[PDB]
Amino acid sequence: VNYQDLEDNLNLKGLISLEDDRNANFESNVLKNEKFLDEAREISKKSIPEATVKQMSHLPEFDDILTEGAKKVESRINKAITFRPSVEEFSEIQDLVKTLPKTKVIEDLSTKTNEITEALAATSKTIQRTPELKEQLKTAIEDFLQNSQGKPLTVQMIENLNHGLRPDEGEGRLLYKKENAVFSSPEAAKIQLAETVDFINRAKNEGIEPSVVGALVYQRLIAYHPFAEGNGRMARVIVNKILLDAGYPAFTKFSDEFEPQIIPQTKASTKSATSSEVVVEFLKELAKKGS
Ligand SMILES: [Zn+2]
Ligand SMILES: [Zn+2]
Repeated sequence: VNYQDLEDNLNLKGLISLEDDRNANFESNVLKNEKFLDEAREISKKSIPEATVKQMSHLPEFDDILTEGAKKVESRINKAITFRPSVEEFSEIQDLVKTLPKTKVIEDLSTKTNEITEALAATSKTIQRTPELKEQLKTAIEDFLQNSQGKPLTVQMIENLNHGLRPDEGEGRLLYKKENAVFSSPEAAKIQLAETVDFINRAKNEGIEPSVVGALVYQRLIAYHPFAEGNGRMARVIVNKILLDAGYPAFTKFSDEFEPQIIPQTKASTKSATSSEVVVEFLKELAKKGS
């Protein structure tokens, strides 16, 4: 698909270039990453005996038999999140961004903190019903906004945010998941969380339309699902920092019945939404914020 001759002010072409490069290096960075492969082998061996392991240790194919499922899963996820719109989608996105609500006020941290907190509470009845939970989530959000302002996002910031967004769990809880819709493996998720941080930062440096970046970050953070818990909470806060830094109102969630579509589903049928379709829907949902 050639985009050169399409008119573009979102720097959607830069975005597409970013994705092209990441996608082109996906095999090397993920599928052929030895930490990914060894974890995959270790995880696979858990199910198997208990007898059959040492047995098949001598089988030439074994090191691969152990990793074929995990590889397929990551390739599937990558296919779903990689941004490559049709000409019709490219243009639809162009028009849709023009219609987005955007404030002119230079909102302060307290204002941003409250907007993100309220947006989070809207996506959860438990938060709405538990004042003490809402308040401690608000604090984690404030800390995150405070520490990340005018600074490059880091994985460490996201780790601290995830931890802060889980006050409803005892301490000593797992930060990253150790095991597992179909989400990335633990290591694949860690690798690609770091890549997503890179994406967020580079997109800002290249002035790629924040609303589209937010949509893409939303989808892939949910697909990767790196943490033991609080992935939804964390993704929504990160996406909303991206949006609010650009002057957009906070995003809450997709409709009750499009949310399932944005990542690969184990279930055969189940409408699967493509990356472009997710961006289009995200932008539409966002444009309804004013109403
Ligand atoms: Zn802790
Ligand atoms: Zn605002």
